[PDB]
Amino acid sequence: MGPGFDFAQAIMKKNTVIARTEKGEFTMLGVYDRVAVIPTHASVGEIIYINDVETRVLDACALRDLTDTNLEITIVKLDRNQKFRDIRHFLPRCEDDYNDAVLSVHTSKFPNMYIPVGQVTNYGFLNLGGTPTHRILMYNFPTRAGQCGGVVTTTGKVIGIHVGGNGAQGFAAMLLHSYFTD
Repeated sequence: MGPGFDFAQAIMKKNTVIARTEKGEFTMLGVYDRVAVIPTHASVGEIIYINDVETRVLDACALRDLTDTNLEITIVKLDRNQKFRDIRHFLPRCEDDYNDAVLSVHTSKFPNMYIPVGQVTNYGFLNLGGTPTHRILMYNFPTRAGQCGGVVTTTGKVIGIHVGGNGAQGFAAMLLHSYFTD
């Protein structure tokens, strides 16, 4: 509808795949080469389905900060025959608050979904399904099951991936440029 949805559409059309694990279907952001992200609660194994293609997982790393606290972000390298468009120049370098964010999801269940979630708070600490988690973004939209892995953008920046909610609020793990230096 506006420049917010335009930026979000540009990311979804070129930089997402449908990831399937034994824990279900997830929106999965491709960042560069064969490197993508997914919520840690997807429990990525040795094999994953990517757009329904059986894919060997070359590497998978569950990120924690230097306080040894969960970040809820898994970085996956896929044995895929095609590279992603490099979108690392769209990642923020520092933790921050934002205005006018969109949350975008693409699964079997929720194809081409875009939600204007509005203002995003640098929330910080969250007890997420009982796990102490850091670097959480918070937005006041009643997000639901099927949206985890959903991409959070502002015009010009990819800022996080949806990892849960409490029925009033939704929660995203921050993406930072320093996660994807090669």
